[PDB]
Amino acid sequence: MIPGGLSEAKPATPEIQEIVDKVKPQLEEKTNETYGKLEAVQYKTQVVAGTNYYIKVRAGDNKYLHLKVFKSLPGQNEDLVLTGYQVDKNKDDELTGF
Repeated sequence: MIPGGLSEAKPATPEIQEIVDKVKPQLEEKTNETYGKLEAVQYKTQVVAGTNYYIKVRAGDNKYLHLKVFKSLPGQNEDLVLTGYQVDKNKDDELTGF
């Protein structure tokens, strides 16, 4: 019940994956897997009241991180928010829909 924001979401963007090389400069080259799972995993986009963002970051087939970028602004305009955020180490691991 917690996929990578399927439906509206892409496979690690050139932007989202940059987040994996910024705050995750270890989780991005740690798993050092022999595939393409060393970067962002995907980012789904859905409004809410500012524009919610589901940044599921990829850390390899064994490690995996996650985030939810949110530009909070439900009319009252109160800075942003990030109900999502996680490191890796088979912790935030979780099946995905896309």
